[PDB]
Amino acid sequence: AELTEVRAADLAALEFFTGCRPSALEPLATQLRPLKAEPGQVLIRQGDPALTFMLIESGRVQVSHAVADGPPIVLDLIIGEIALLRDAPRTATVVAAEPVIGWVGDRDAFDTILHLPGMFDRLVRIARQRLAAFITPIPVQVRTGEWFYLRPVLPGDVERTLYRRFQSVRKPTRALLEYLFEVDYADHFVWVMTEGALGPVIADARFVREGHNATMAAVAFTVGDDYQGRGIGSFLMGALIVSANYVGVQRFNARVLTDNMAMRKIMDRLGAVWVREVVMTEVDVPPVDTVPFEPELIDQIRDATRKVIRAVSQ
Ligand SMILES: [Ca+2]
Ligand SMILES: [Ca+2]
Repeated sequence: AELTEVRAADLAALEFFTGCRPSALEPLATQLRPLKAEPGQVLIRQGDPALTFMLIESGRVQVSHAVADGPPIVLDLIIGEIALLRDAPRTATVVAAEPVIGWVGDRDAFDTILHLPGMFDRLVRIARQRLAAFITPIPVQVRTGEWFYLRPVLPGDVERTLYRRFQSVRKPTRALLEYLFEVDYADHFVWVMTEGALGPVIADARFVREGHNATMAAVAFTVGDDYQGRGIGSFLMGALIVSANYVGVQRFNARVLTDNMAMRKIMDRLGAVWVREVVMTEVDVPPVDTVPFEPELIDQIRDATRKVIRAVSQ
């Protein structure tokens, strides 16, 4: 009875929960368990089913990946939630590098957090800060001569937004799925182009698989009103082609309003025979041999592609 209330108060003292009233945390406190881990203790084990996530109050952890052809790949607030939510087995071991204090919850407790005021966006900022370490923006020069920066979308980028793959989560809520959507790279890959390495997004492009691992994918493109006709579209399409090739996608398709000529031109470059409703097309995914980028720039795009996909456990 009372110990749930000490728990709520303890939760409310996390900066993660700043601004929450303790009384609001009591049902969550019911569903969480305290974690006290010793240095060296395994928190999450590669090859386990994912049964919980952890919310860390203090102490560093270290992630490693064990393989069959050499030593474990090491690296270094929320842990284990993505495989929890996908119901995918753990692809990595997480060990305590210090004493680790925090709390353990199951998928329902994670859903409880997602539905608390302000907490969806905080959780997403946390996924975002974590993915940022796996992303190094690539300066790229478009046909105009201007320099811009290319990078995968990050969780939280507005350009992320825009029921067919997620039919593999049991008894989901919208929040669970929207959260998974923010950390999806394999079935939904989005390249983004920004002004400066840490500046605003000025265009994006995406393929969305038809369903989980489908060979066909729907593509879309967008270019800020100040950046029309600079070759930004055809460039992103280049990266988009490098990424599709890498993950298995062999065909693209596109549905467009007829007056949206700029999109249409992007597709026309690919052998688009448009068929009315307002218009649509379907085309093959040209070989990586074929993208008008130096072999060096190809490698970096594939490298960025692999990096984020692995960081998100696909
Ligand atoms: Ca970044
Ligand atoms: Ca499930």
